[PDB]
Amino acid sequence: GITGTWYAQLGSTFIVTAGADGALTGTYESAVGNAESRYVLTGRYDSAPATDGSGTALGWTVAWKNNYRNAHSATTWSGQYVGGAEARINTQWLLTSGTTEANAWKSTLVGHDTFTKV
Amino acid sequence: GITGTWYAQLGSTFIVTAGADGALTGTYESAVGNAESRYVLTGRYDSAPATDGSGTALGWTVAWKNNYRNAHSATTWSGQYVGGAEARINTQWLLTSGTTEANAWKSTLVGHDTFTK
Amino acid sequence: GITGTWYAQLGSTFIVTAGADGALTGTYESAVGNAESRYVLTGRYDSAPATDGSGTALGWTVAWKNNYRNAHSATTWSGQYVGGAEARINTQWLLTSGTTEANAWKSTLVGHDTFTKV
Amino acid sequence: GITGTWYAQLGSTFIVTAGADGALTGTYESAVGNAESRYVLTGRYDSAPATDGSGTALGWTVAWKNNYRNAHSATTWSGQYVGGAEARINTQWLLTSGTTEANAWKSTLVGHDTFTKV
Ligand SMILES: O=C(O)CCCC[C@@H]1SC[C@@H]2NC(=O)N[C@@H]21
Ligand SMILES: O=C(O)CCCC[C@@H]1SC[C@@H]2NC(=O)N[C@@H]21
Ligand SMILES: O=C(O)CCCC[C@@H]1SC[C@@H]2NC(=O)N[C@@H]21
Ligand SMILES: O=C(O)CCCC[C@@H]1SC[C@@H]2NC(=O)N[C@@H]21
Repeated sequence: GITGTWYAQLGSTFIVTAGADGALTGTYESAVGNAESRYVLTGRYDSAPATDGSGTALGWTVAWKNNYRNAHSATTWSGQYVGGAEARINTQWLLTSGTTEANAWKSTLVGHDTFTKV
Repeated sequence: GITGTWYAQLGSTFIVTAGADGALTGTYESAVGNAESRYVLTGRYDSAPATDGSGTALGWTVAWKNNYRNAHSATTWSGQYVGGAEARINTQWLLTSGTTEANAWKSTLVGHDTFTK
Repeated sequence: GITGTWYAQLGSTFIVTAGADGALTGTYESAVGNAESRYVLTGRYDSAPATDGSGTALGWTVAWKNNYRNAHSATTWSGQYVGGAEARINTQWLLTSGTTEANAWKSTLVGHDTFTKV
Repeated sequence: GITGTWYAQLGSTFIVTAGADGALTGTYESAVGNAESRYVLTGRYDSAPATDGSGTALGWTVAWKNNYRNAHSATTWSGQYVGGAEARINTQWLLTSGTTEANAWKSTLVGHDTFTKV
């Protein structure tokens, strides 16, 4: 049920495909930040989830470079898929920008995105 | 200078190839936790980093499921590559385990790994 | 604006007094984890926020030790107060448990809590 | 012990006092960022740690307003005190800046500071 087009609360668009090999592949389009149009994404999910009610662990990465623009940053979303009526992906994320060593302390933003298909 | 074998301070070994597209492909062997043997990794990196002296931003993910076991969890490392004599990959990570939604508040461990050649 | 009772989506209850000086004092009661009854909180807030409509920065810490129970752990919430329609305090938090050195890699949980007056 | 003068890897000076009541009080002086001189800090720590070799959980907060300037931001450090050998304090921290609603996704930085007495 992961495979599909999802939207973040931010309004960003997350198009993903979950392979039977546990792969995640698609594109990301951010509603905010130093970004434009779509960015490639790759990640991994648990292809054989617990059957107890547990969500499905997954993660994916976006390097914020594409054909038009390079923010010299990468975001990784770590989280889980939750099934049901209104399936959601609840994540937390780390957005690291390349920095000088002096500035590494402020290299990384953290936050949380929730994704629905609506 | 990212492609090859990297070693975290925990003892873990990260084996990776960086493709010109911006792909990261490889395998991770954890020294800790619910883990055994090698695990597939996939991620992205900035193929065209800045020149002012900035590291190369990258991130990758491991779903802790392989031939030998399934821990029902995944880790994303987000951070940057810093070249030079003692190159490093300096990361922060998020490890999300699948939980009931009642337990989702404690789903996610945060930490940091420094990798070296 | 900050002084008073606030409620976590989780169910937890947070009572604070914001000192003119920038002090945060009060109690926290968790709806989850190794916790029982109320715990002391202390923290700091920006007592001179900007006037552009920007939220008010603040933070607080709870060590999960009280007269009843001790989890050997601590949580810090970092975030901002937003006033208006429905005032809110939006946060992210870090919960660190005491661990041996060999288990330090798994010492800390990360999440987010949004608080409201109702 | 936790009381004393601590130095982060960053060069920052952490001057803290751990009370009997489990309070953390003192001043923080960052070597980096939109800050100068000393800022009040306040926090909590576990006054009754385990005795299995487990570290000591604690955390504190700094609002980055003082008499010289106001960054409209606050950091919280969450971590644990590790005694014996080169005693040290290992933390992760969250730095939230007051922002509009639109800009809240980039309001929070995250990192890790290790403190030693050297
Ligand atoms: O500004 C950059 O460095 C690149 C744009 C990053 C946008 C971030 S990634 C986390 C969050 N979720 C989104 O959909 N957008 C923001
Ligand atoms: O326990 C699990 O759920 C799977 C193995 C977890 C290993 C973690 S990922 C973060 C940290 N860095 C490592 O090299 N290993 C641990
Ligand atoms: O289990 C412990 O060690 C104590 C944890 C207390 C509850 C946590 S703190 C972060 C989150 N927000 C809450 O209101 N409760 C949980
Ligand atoms: O820039 C600001 O908003 C205030 C300065 C913040 C300095 C940060 S707090 C985390 C890190 N550790 C330090 O000692 N300094 C930086």
